[PDB]
Amino acid sequence: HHHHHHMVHITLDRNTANSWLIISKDRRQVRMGDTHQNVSDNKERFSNYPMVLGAQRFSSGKMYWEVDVTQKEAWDLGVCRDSVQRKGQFSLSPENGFWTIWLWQDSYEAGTSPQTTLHIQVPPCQIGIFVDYEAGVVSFYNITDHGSLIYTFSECVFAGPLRPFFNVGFNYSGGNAAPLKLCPL
Ligand SMILES: CNC(=O)c1ccc(S(N)(=O)=O)cc1
Repeated sequence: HHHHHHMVHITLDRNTANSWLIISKDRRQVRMGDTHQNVSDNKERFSNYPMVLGAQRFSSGKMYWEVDVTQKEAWDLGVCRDSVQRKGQFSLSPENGFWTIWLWQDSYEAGTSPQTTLHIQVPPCQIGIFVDYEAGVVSFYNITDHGSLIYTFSECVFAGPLRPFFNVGFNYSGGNAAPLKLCPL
């Protein structure tokens, strides 16, 4: 892919974070804390899952960013509507306003309804995410494997402004404490 030149500087929005997340000073890294993090509750925070949004909102154009997932066992990445549900249980699907992939139990899957099996030969340490708003496309690239395509959502019905979306995952196993990091341009 030649999407690198639509690179955007993404930062995390503290106010949307689950109350157990720890966002770095530079707002470029997030990890699961071992407790509640001593913040007030608000209507933006994801309550049920270790999720956070980017601060940036996109309503046009082409955008590209990269995320480091080194040594994590579980995570979700992609984009979502600004108006997605924050409280209670929900599935990651385009019907609910999410365009995402994930790692879970040693398999990679795209967040379609129902979920789609991904075929990745080289486990990624960094993921590239490309959004073309006008085309209705969200694509995922394996930066560890020379940028190889992972998955393309096409004919997307965004139906609103988009935000970068992150889930660091739970750490029941003790093997999933590592952060998500936004990689430098
Ligand atoms: C409301 N959150 C929880 O009940 C919760 C919070 C943290 C964990 S972990 N991943 O073991 O650190 C599990 C569950």
